[PDB]
Amino acid sequence: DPRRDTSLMINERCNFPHNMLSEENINFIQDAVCNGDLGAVAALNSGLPMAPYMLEALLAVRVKHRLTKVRQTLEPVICYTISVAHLINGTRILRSATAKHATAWGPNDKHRAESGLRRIYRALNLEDNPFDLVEAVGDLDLSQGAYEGYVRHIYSLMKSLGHDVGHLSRSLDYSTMTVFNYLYESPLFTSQEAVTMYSRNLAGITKMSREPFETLSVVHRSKEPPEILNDMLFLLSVGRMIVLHQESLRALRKNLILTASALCSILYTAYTQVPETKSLFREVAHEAHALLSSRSPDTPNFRPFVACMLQFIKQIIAADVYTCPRYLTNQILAVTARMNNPYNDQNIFKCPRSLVHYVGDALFKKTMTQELLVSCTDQEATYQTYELPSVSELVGEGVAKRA
Amino acid sequence: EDPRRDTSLMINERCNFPHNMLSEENINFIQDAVCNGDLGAVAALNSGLPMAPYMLEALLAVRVKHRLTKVRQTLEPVICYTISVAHLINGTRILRSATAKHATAWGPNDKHRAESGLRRIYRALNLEDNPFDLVEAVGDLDLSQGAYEGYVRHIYSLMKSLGHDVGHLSRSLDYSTMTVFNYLYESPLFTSQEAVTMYSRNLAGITKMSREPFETLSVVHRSKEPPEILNDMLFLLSVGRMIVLHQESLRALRKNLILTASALCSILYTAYTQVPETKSLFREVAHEAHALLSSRSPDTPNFRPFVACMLQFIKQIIAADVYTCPRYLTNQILAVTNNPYNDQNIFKCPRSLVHYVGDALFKKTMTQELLVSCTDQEATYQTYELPSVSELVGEGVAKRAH
Repeated sequence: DPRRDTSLMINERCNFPHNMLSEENINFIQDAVCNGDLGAVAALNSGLPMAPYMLEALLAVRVKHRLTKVRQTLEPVICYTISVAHLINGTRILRSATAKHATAWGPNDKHRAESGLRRIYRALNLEDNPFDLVEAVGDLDLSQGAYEGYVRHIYSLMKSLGHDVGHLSRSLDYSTMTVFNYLYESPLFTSQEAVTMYSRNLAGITKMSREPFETLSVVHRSKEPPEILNDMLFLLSVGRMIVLHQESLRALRKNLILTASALCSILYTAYTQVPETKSLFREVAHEAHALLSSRSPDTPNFRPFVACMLQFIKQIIAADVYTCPRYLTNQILAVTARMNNPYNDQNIFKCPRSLVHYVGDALFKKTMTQELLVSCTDQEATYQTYELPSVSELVGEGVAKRA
Repeated sequence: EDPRRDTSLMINERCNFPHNMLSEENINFIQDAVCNGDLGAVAALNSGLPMAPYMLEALLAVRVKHRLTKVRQTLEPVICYTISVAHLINGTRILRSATAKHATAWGPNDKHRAESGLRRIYRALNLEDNPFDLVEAVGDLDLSQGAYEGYVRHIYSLMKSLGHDVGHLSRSLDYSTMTVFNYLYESPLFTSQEAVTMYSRNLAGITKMSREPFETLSVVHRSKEPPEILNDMLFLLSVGRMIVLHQESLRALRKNLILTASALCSILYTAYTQVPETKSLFREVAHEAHALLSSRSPDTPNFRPFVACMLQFIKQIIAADVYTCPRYLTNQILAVTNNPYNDQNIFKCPRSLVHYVGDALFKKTMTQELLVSCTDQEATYQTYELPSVSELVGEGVAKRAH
């Protein structure tokens, strides 16, 4: 069973979701990425639940040396594309996990837990309603406060029954619980059986197993405290992971929408170097603006922006020029502050073959700015924003040069 | 075995950092932080291997080890800036040495040997030209790109007029080794592999700081014959062109580094806000970025203090055990307006609050261009200032007190 064991699954598409990319674009990305990095792409593509800042920190994907010239534009495009695959797949994970969590226990399984818990409260002379805890375990509308309360409640019952939670947990290795889920934080399960079974549930979440969650009270048909209390710790701790997963994916969606504006901006610099890509760059811009201004209550759909970015970057690759957005922007800035003109350099600028429809007022316009640290005190660093409207003239001048 | 002139990669005890740039603790911090598979590329880029600044930028693909994943998006730009400064310092030294080797490749007697062999060529061709002018020009750096291409073409036509089919000869030669140590050199068509071999050792010796003078065929074989002298002239001319381009590259690199210090300071500000007890170290980083951009002095910019400050700062960021993701953080701050400073993987609360958290927060206004509309002819961006993180950071401080 590859979907619940400790194995790393990778399908035919490098774990890209189906119906997000063309076969060609899937092949393009696989061929462009360093071979040593393909496993990390497949893992991040999988939707492995994680915070958005962990995704960003783990996204250290290199292109092959032969793509060095476009590395500063192609790597951001690919990293965005992976983040989109992560979001699409992770959304399927979240929905599937939510269903598994809500249906792990049917009426008869809730009754078995609640009966066993009645037995516990009685033996301990406790006034608590066993129905309450069994309902909470099924409840995703649960504060971080109540969660840790219920967990602490379960720990006491365990200790009161003579279970050395401490000793038992210090002898167990929980590392397996988070191999496929970076948002999950494991309670102190008190048996290796439990750890092993719940680790298979967590693996199955990420690897899209179709089986329901295994729980010990169901598997053994047992009302006994060891089975039902660990089971409740599992179900509560999955509910908390799910709440955090939902919030991570919302924050990832917002990041991708904002980053869409930033990527369009650095892809503009590359468009100015290869102005025959105008119609391709226009689509990159319209799809970025569509994401940022979308009104749909529907989720944002990043597939058209990604497709546009990749069809653009393939023509940039064909131009055989160095795309260095920061360098180019810094050179434009230096020149403007008045050979310096980067567009006079063949390694930078690829002159279009017909000029009427590509440069001059036919140049797609985006305002270029750069901010600079212009004063510093012991309390503030002042930045000044510089506008570089001069781009069209410099490009004009590099066209002229080639004549 | 002459390592300074063959095709071997020299790497000193400092990963090719120049001396008197970085403390020893900082050199060791960087060697230990970088993925081992990338140390070779760090040493090669540190060496100053002549290249255009855009080539340095495209090649700066340097990964930190996995144990530093949390700070990767701040530490890597810092390491990459530091390598680019090593590259400027060392390449500035290469340029000065290459300039001296080019200006002195031929002494008086060697100039006489070439002018004599050249007068023979001119006599046998019934040409009026002064052999002195061409020999003077191969030792002159004050040549337009125009006069250069013209002297090459003159040599090329002497070669055909002597029966030398320049095309047949040069097409089958291997010029690979000419550029292994110099990405600015643009080879002429040489006439023999013997020429290419010796000229490749000259170019190797430039980047690897051989103290030998250039080898030329006319000098080594004490020959006046046209192959020797005409191939030598092509070489001295073409290395003269590389030096001119190399000086232009270092000027452009110096200016990128000064402007980029302003971007690095903006990246590192996001991390200061996550770890506000770093205020006095961050303030130094910013003061040093400001000095670089605002210095009136004539003497060259000196990046060593900015680097040391960035490195001292990032060490404290590593210690705080938080994820530094400047674009994520800025997007989240832009989005509000969930608070990233409430997340303990993001924000490290200081112990003394009066000196760090509220109005004691060092201020840098965060500014962001945003795409707001587009047409078939444009993508409209407008610029927006972000609220102060003071209230957001403040909010994070409350949440960790109760």
